[PDB]
Amino acid sequence: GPDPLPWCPHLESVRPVPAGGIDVFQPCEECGGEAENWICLFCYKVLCGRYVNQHMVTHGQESGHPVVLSFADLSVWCYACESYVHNKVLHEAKNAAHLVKFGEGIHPFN
Ligand code: NI
Ligand code: NI
Ligand SMILES: [Zn+2]
Ligand SMILES: [Zn+2]
Ligand SMILES: [Zn+2]
Repeated sequence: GPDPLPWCPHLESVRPVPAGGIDVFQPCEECGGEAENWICLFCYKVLCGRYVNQHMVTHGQESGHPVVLSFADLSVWCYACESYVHNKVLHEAKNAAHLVKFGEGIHPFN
């Protein structure tokens, strides 16, 4: 991706990863779209991206939850900043998604 912001003012809208973790195989909760899905890092709803039916950007506006994670490449987008963001706050969510997607953590045990 492009060089992300190292921080943004919306990182408080990043909540703990739920007990069930981040399952990258979930389709869009609104249209059932199978690919290009994103997960909201506030409420962990799974909705399609801008290349599908724009359900995540709609949710982001209606809820005021601006920080979302991509199932396709595990990048994190902020709607309020209109930018990719990378910060330690996002480490847990990126690792949880990587664990389901690739069967191991970002830094596996030796
Ligand atoms: Ni990092
Ligand atoms: Ni990896
Ligand atoms: Zn949300
Ligand atoms: Zn959708
Ligand atoms: Zn932001």
